Amino acid sequence: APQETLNGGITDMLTELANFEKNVSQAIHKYNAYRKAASVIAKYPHKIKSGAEAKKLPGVGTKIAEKIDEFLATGKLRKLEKIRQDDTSSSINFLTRVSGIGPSAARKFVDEGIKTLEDLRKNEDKLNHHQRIGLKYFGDFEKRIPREEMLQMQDIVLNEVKKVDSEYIATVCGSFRRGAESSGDMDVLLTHPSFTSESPKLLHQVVEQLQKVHFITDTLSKGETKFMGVCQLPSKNDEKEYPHRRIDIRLIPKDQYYCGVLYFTGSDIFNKNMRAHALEKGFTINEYTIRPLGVTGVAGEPLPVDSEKDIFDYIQWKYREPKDRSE
DNA sequence: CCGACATCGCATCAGC
DNA sequence: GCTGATGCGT
DNA sequence: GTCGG
Ligand code: NA
Ligand code: NA
Ligand code: NA
Ligand code: NA
Ligand code: NA
Ligand code: NA
Repeated sequence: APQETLNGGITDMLTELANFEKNVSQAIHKYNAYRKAASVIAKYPHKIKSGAEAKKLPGVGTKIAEKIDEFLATGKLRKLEKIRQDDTSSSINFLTRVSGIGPSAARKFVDEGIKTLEDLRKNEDKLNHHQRIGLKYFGDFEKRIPREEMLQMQDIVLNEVKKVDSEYIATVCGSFRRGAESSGDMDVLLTHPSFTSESPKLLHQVVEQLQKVHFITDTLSKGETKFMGVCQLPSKNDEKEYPHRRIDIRLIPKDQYYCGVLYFTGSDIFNKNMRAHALEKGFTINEYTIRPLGVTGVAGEPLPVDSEKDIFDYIQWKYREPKDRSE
């Protein structure tokens, strides 16, 4: 992990441009183009001396190379400086930090004069359920979660799930499963022997129980297979109350469980790489299954998977411990 | 030059 | 009432 | 915005 002081000015620049493309210009692909350029440069173990040097990295093109040259020569970007001072654009960009408020809602709000969290408060009836919760926990949702709190959160989830039905299988994935010292949220993958690709209250009972012991505090969305909400650890005697945290609970069919555990454990860089390796081996891996590719390139039928190991075996790859899946 | 860039559950809008 | 499209986070 | 058919 190269020092950020190496090319941090550049990575921050690209990241900022990324947000404006996504939130203001509504160009998701340019958003990702910038992110990809920011990521490949954040990994470059050398201080970039010119745009041409960066141009050699995959993801960096002529336009970004030109912007780097300007930033290296002036310590800033004219277009960025200008958009930063634009009241409309800066307001739209900012509002998207509220969970539930995307580019469209942000633009809609700003057009009608609603530009700050204060404006949002005075106009609660103009917000949907999700957005109201995002506003209520604006601060908490941007805070990170120390691993110690994740362990405590896991303790509660695993205990309550087993209490509902000892046959449930629950796995907390995400970077937490890879040993991360902090997490941005909690992702729980749930399954049950009675639930398979071929045969609906399993998820509900679990959410209900977590609400019963006051762990889950709010609901953003809830269907038969996916729950997205808010949780909070119990407060310690006469001590500071814990921040509210984002938690997702997915119910997955037994036969697709381990592909799910693999996919949601990542990391993204690892998933991308494992998918790559899978392909050159005649296999395609998504969050649901692993399928063999046949001559023409069409994916056949899902292969039986009884664990993460099975997936690794198919692609003739040694099982990799989650801690070693940073890439 | 120009199409791909991930997919899809859930909440809610658009429209019959 | 419904189906399908869109927004959002994923 | 970048890559690549
Ligand atoms: Na390049
Ligand atoms: Na948002
Ligand atoms: Na956001
Ligand atoms: Na039991
Ligand atoms: Na999906
Ligand atoms: Na329709």
